[PDB]
Amino acid sequence: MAQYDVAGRSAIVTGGGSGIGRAIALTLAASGAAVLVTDLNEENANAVVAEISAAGGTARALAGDVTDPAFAEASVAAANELAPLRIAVNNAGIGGAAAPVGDYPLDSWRKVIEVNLNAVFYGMQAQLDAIGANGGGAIVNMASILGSVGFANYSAYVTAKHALLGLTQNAALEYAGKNVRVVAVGPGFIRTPLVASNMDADTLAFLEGKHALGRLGEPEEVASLVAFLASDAASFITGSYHLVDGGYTAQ
Amino acid sequence: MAQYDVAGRSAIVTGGGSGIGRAIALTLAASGAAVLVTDLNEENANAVVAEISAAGGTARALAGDVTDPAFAEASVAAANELAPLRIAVNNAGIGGAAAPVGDYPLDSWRKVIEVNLNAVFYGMQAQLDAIGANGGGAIVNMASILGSVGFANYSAYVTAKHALLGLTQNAALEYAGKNVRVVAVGPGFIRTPLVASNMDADTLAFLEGKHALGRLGEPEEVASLVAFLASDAASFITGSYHLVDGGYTAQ
Amino acid sequence: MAQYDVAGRSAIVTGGGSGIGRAIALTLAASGAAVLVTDLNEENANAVVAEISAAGGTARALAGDVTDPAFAEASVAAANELAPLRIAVNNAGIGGAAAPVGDYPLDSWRKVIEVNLNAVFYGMQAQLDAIGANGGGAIVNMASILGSVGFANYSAYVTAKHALLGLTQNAALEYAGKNVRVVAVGPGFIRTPLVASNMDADTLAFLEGKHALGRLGEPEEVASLVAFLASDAASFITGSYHLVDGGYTAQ
Amino acid sequence: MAQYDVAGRSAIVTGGGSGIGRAIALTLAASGAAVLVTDLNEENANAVVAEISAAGGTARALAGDVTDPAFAEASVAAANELAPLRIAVNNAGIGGAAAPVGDYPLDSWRKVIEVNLNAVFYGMQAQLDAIGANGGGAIVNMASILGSVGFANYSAYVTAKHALLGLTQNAALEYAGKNVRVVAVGPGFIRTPLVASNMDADTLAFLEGKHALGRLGEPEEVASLVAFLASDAASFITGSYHLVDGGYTAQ
Ligand SMILES: [Mg+2]
Ligand SMILES: [Mg+2]
Ligand SMILES: [Mg+2]
Ligand SMILES: [Mg+2]
Ligand SMILES: [Mg+2]
Ligand SMILES: [Mg+2]
Ligand SMILES: [Mg+2]
Ligand SMILES: [Mg+2]
Ligand SMILES: [Mg+2]
Ligand SMILES: [Mg+2]
Repeated sequence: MAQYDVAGRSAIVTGGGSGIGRAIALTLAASGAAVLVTDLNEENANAVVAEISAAGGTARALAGDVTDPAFAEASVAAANELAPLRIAVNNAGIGGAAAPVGDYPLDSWRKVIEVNLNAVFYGMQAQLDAIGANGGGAIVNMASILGSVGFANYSAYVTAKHALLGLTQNAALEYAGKNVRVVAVGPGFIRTPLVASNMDADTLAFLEGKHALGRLGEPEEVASLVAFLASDAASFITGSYHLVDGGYTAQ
Repeated sequence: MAQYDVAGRSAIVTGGGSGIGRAIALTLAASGAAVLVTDLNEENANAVVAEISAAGGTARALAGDVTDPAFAEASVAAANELAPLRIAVNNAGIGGAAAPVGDYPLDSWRKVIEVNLNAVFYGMQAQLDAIGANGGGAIVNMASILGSVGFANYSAYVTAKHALLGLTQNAALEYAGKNVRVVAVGPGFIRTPLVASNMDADTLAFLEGKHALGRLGEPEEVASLVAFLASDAASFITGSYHLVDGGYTAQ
Repeated sequence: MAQYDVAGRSAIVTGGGSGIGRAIALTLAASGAAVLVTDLNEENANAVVAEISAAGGTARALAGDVTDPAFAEASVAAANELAPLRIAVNNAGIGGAAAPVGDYPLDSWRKVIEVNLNAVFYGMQAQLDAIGANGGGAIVNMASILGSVGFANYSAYVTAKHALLGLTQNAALEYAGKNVRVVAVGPGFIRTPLVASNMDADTLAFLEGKHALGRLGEPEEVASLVAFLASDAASFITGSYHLVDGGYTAQ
Repeated sequence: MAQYDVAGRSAIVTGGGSGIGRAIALTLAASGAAVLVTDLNEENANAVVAEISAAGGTARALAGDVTDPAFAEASVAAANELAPLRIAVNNAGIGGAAAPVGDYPLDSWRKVIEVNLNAVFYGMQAQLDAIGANGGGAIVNMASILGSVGFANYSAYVTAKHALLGLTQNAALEYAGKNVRVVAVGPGFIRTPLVASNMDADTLAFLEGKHALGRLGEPEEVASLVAFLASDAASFITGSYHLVDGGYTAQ
């Protein structure tokens, strides 16, 4: 029955070709937003767009690299051709190398910062004024539970996700006058294709034990919160961080 | 267009006869939940129930005092007669006397703790097992931005609202195994009947200036978040505190 | 070598007859504060005062019950007879019954709220103006890591400790103009006499595993932070919550 | 009277030639740590070292650029020649351009991230194992109140300071086994040489009004907390963020 007040506008979803991004794109499009699915992986972005269109929705794909500042602008222009851009979801991300801080490779550190932080910033530089010019709207940045707590051996990821909370607060303060809301979502561990394809059973049980609900989350359980926060029903929600974590951070 | 996945169940809304509670009740009932509106003020609870019924929804009123532990049980029993209780919103609250900590009257301190904290606890003692017995669901506790920051001269209120975050975390951890989610919502300052009836213009401008959006929130902007968190779409959200504050706490 | 800038004044330490309170009292007195040790247990308060005096320090005991608002005033008067009261540490507390929220006995809930929250408030009502009248100073409220996260079956304790963060924020805002700083300390699990006397080995290993340092904290490791925050070196620290938790809340 | 348990070891203080860094260096050296003052400005680093030596302390200067990963290693080697490195304070930082997110120059964004975040990481890569090899110790990262709240037009700074909280949490979790504590300090606005030399009176009054104490902080009020957290008295404090903000974040 869930329906989101997101129609009459376009939405960018970065990393939209799989997992959480796919779920976000499907959920927004099923409630009437015209979705621009961007992803580095063209096959995946095209597949999600085909699912949306087959279900009666409106979407277009644009394959490219969010670490190129020009791609952020190309994404905004493409979305505006569908309908006025009023939602952007900065979701693309990478996990990085597993290594303690002292041993973390410099190129992996810089790569994780570049994708998980700087590409969000590049996206927002294109998105903020564009959404303001369309009467306001919402930017949802995909942080993590690791935007507020740590997790050994993934310091670059944790650091970048913490950084996003501040970028979110600042843009919220600066663009409130144009009615551009900016929020961050913090998922716990989610069962996506990487998890069910590569995670060993001992690892899974260990992670499940850290969530009070005793399971990993599902992509659709993140997408619902994103779609809500992107919608007109969330019109007084800005600057804030919203956990969807099964109780992970409550202990 | 917003619709919440809350049908096929009953919902208790305490303090449901006016303001935020009224909006919560209307929003839940418009998406199909059978709502038990409780309030100390019988006229107000009956009026909201009449609005719900006139709009095609299902509701019943129960007037009484949430500081009586027996009223929490009477509320659960009455809701279960409508449909299985799977949502409870502990929203009733009072502001207390305006006085600094050192001068706060003992009877006003105790009264604010009793209504804003202990009555939530009494409600949860009835609600948690009852919702567990109906296959799980959600309890939404109405904290405030004053559950995480202070506000001079309202220490009893601030203290009680901070307390609710811990009660929420603990019940979330303890009842996750029964799939009873427990969350807290933190509204900024909201334009309800008390605000538009008694607040002077200088006070209003001062409070508006503390929210990045430059206005107070509206009751429906709180109710939407509550209804979302109470719904099946929020199935991985538990233990957490969710601000609807116009940017108040982002600076 | 640690020395705290706390001389030329008196300090109240509630619950000062054992464990963390004892360590706080000893540390403050060793740096020259005149300490009023209060405790419900007269034997214990007298023993700590004797230790202080034997080590060359200045202290007096007052046995009584912090849940009596008059005892807060008697404590302030007794401290002022030693030297001007400029430090108060509200440390007395109880753990409560172990039971989930839904089963928590009403009398145990109310008792934990009364000691761990309301007695802190009663203390502050006496302390705030008195410290202001002596040129300012500091109140240190003893919260816990359970002021910011939960712990199953101890909801009354968690709730009261969360409440203290708000009471601390509010008094800090209200009494900053009189230069009365108010802060909260959040210890992780600490090895006190209750822990080494009654905690089973399996429980201990479980708790140790939740702290990154792999051990419980020691009372002197809490007392040092309290003494620092109570001192003139902490003159710009007010309103804030300071963890001494071995990394417990960083994951 | 304040004395810190920091002798018998060396300490790196980056950005140690002025302001907060100068105060940190002076305070650590006055309690017996052998301090390596690093700064991009050689004149300033030499001046602080001369002050330390004239007061009877032990210090050496090393001028260079913390954004060069090799300088982090040169700093560790130089400190170890004085005494075993067991304290590192990553304090160097820049404010960045004043501009909203959408207009922030790419080169200024990258520069602020490089100094305020990545150079802290480069420092920690040298410091963590070195301190572990000397029996453990402490790294204090200089965040801000802007590690937890925003401030319009300084998004790069806010973002980098938020990032530091996560880097701090992660290193704390990963190096706890070697007894290397890692913490973050969050000063409010502080009256340093930049403030008293360039800040206009209207700006000052505006900032003072945001702190409950009604004034900006002094460098020595930050240095005391840093020195405490760097000391053996802080042996159970790791992973955590400690505000010295005059009440700024308590509202
Ligand atoms: Mg294409
Ligand atoms: Mg190694
Ligand atoms: Mg945790
Ligand atoms: Mg009736
Ligand atoms: Mg008065
Ligand atoms: Mg604030
Ligand atoms: Mg006696
Ligand atoms: Mg039972
Ligand atoms: Mg030189
Ligand atoms: Mg412009």
